[PDB]
Amino acid sequence: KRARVYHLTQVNKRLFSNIRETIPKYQHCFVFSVDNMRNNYLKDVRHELNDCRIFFGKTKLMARALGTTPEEEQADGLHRLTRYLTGTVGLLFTNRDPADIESYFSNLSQVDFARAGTVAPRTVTVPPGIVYSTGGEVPPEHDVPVSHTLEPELRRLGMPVRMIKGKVCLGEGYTICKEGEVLDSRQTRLLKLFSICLSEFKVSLLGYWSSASGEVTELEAGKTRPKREGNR
Repeated sequence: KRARVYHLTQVNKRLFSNIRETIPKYQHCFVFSVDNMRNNYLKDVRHELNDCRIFFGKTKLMARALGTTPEEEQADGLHRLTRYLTGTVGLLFTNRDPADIESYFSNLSQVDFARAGTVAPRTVTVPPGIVYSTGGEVPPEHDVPVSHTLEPELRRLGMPVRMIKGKVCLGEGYTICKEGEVLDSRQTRLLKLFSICLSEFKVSLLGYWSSASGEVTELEAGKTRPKREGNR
């Protein structure tokens, strides 16, 4: 019979240390917030910014790596940068000019199918009459009628569509979702069926610390964002 520590020791045979190793090597550390971060997108950002180091882990861990107080900070003034570390954020260490970083992320975007829980960025309404395969997302002349395969599926999901002259038809139109509404599983299913991508990957720079000054430069997105409250 063995003590738990024996068990733990045999099993015992990362982010915090990597961040601390990285701090001395870069002119700037940015905090960024992200919408619709996906593994592939992070890999692509890392590859394109191959001269930068990007961290995206537990926020509490990243904050402690940097140091949240003047006593614990790993570089002069760095504790003030930790004030941004709330919600879905990451760190970006770089020797690039801040305008270059701003330029890169202002143009960076990609779209995906929204998942349940996401807030709809816009209202989506399928127009009356013949139902097209993207439900009006694409102009009709560029689209094709929706497959009759989907007609009972569409009805199961709440759309009052009918069969008219061999084509799926509405009859006002049908609103799948309204702007600012939280999407549920039924709605995200309907959106995916029409190939409508309501989810957009987007990075916002909140602010950055600079080694040259030991000061934090606050950017617009960082101004109205809630700040970190110390845990201890």
